[PDB]
Amino acid sequence: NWLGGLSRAAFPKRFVFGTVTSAYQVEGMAASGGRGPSIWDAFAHTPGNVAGNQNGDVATDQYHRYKEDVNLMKSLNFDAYRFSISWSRIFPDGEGRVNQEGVAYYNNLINYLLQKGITPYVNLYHYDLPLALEKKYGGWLNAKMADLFTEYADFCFKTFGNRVKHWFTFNEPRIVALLGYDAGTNPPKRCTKCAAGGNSATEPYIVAHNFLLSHAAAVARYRTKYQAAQQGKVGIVLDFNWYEALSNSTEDQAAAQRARDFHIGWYLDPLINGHYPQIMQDLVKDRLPKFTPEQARLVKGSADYIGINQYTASYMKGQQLMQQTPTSYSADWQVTAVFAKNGKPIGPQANSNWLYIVPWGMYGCVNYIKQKYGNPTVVITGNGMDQPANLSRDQYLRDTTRVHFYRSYLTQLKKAIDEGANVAGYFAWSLLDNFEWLSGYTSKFGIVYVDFNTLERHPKASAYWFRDMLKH
Ligand SMILES: OC[C@H]1O[C@@H](O[C@H]2[C@H](O)[C@@H](O)[C@H](O[C@H]3[C@H](O)[C@@H](O)[C@H](O[C@H]4[C@H](O)[C@@H](O)[C@H](O)O[C@@H]4CO)O[C@@H]3CO)O[C@@H]2CO)[C@H](O)[C@@H](O)[C@@H]1O
Ligand SMILES: OC[C@H]1O[C@@H](O[C@H]2[C@H](O)[C@@H](O)[C@H](O[C@H]3[C@H](O)[C@@H](O)[C@H](O[C@H]4[C@H](O)[C@@H](O)[C@H](O)O[C@@H]4CO)O[C@@H]3CO)O[C@@H]2CO)[C@H](O)[C@@H](O)[C@@H]1O
Ligand SMILES: [Zn+2]
Repeated sequence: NWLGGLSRAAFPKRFVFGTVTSAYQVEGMAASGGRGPSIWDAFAHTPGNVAGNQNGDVATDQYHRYKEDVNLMKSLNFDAYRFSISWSRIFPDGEGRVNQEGVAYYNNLINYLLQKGITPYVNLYHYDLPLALEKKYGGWLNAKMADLFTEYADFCFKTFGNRVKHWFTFNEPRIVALLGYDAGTNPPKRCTKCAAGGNSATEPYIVAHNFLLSHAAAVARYRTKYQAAQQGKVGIVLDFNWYEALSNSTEDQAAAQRARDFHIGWYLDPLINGHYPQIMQDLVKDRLPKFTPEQARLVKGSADYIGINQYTASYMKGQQLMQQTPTSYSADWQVTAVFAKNGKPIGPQANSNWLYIVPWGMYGCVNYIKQKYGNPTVVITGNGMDQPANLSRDQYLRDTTRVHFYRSYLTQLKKAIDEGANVAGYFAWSLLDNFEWLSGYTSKFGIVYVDFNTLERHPKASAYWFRDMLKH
C-alpha cells in the first residue's frame, strides 16, 4: 500500500506528529509590524548572497495567513507545529524595548493553534540573530550572548509559557558555526580568507561553546524561575547526518566514529556527559574552549529532549592521524566523505546537492544516539527533501519522490523505535515551500506547494499521504 503499513498504530501511544517552519523562512513582514532587522535581513539584501537576489521580506506571508496554514495542518491530521519566534520581532534591538505588535502576533498564533488542537513546539532561535546584537557585541563570538539570550528567553517564558509547554533554545548551532565562521558562506560571513574577518580554525569552536553556555543559562533560568508553575520542557535542535565506515577496516571505522564525534558529539557529549568528545580534545587541543567544572555541571543534563534534524548519510574513509597545522574545523576531522561504495551511489540526490536520499541513515542516527548516550528522549525535529525550481504547479503537486522519501524514512524510524529507541515525536520539514536560505525560492521542501507569485497554498500528494497516515 502507498502507506506501506504505516499509521498511528505503527508508532508508540501518544507519539507526536507535526510539521516545521522557521520565522525568517515563512513569516514575511520582515521590515513591518515593528520587527527589527536580523543578520539574515542584511545578508539577503546584499546583491549576490542569495539565489536571484531573493530575500524573506514577504516569504510565504504566514504573518497574515497563519489561520489558513493552521487550518491546513489540522485538516492534514498533524498534532503539533514546530515554529520559531523571531528575536528581532520581539526585541527589535535584541535587548531593551519590547515590540508589542510582535508579541501580539505570537500570542495570536499560539492561541489559534491551541484553539485548533495543535500543540505548539517553539524554537527561540533559528539563525536570525538581531542585527543590533551582531554590531554591538560581535554576536556568538561574545560570551555575553549567554546573558543576552537568557533575558530574551526569560521574556518568552514569562509571556507565552503558561500556554507553550515544549520549547527549544537553538536550531543547529553546528551549521551556524560551520557556515557562519568556518566556510564563511552564511552570516556573519567570517572565515580565514573572508572580507568580514575571521579564523576558520578557532571561531567555530568559540561559537559552539557560546551556544552551549547560552543554552545552559536559559535552561537554568527556566528551571529555577518558571518550571514549577508552568511544568513545560526545554530542549535543543541538532543536525545529524549519518556516517557509515566505507569499509570494515580499522582506519575507516575510526574515521566514521571521528566524524560522528565532530558532527553530533560536539554538542551531545557536553549535553549528556558534561565534556567535549575525547577525540576533539585530543585533536583540537588549545583551540577547543574548556568548560569550568561549574559550567560543565550547568550544561550537563540541560536538555529535556534532543531534537534531531535528520536528512542524509555518507560513507567515511580514514587515513593515518597526523600532526598538521590547523586550518579549519572542517579539516580538523581528518576524514574523507565518500558517496559511493562498490561502484554504486549511496542514494540519489534531491534538489540540494548535499541531500542524498538514504533512508537507512535515519535508523543509523537514531540507533547510534540510543546506544551511545543512554537512550535520551529524542524528537525528530526536521526531515524532508526538496524539488527544484521552475516546475509547473501540477509537477510540484505530483511529488511521488517525496511520498517515497517519507514512507521509507519513517519505516526506518519505526525500525529504530521498535528496537527500543526513546523517540517521542517526528516533524516534517516543511509544512510549506519557503525561503531556503542561500537557495532562496529555488528549493521546494514543502508538503504544501506555495505559488510565490500569488501566495496560494496547494497541498501536494505528500500532504495527502500524511493526512491518510495520520487519521485518528
Ligand atoms: O484527493 C485530493 C487530492 O489527492 C491527491 O493525492 C492522492 C494520490 O495522488 C493518490 O495516489 C492517493 O490514492 C491512494 C488512496 O488515497 C488510498 O486510500 C489507497 O490506499 C489503499 C491501498 O492502495 C491498499 O494497498 C491498502 O490495502 O488499502 C488502502 C486503503 O483502502 O492508496 C492510493 C494510492 O495508490 O490518494 C491521494 C489523496 O486523495 C491527488 O494527487 C489529487 O489529484 C487530489 O486532488
Ligand atoms: O535544509 C532544509 C531545512 O532543514 C535544516 O537544514 C539544514 C540541514 O539540517 C543541514 O544538514 C544542512 O547542512 C548542509 C549545508 O547546508 C551545506 O552547506 C553543507 O555543504 C558542505 C558540502 O556538502 C561539502 O562538499 C563541503 O566540503 O562543505 C560544505 C560545508 O561548507 O552540507 C551540509 C550537510 O552535510 O544545512 C541545512 C540549512 O542550510 C534547517 O533547520 C532549515 O532551516 C532548512 O530549511
Ligand atoms: Zn500579507
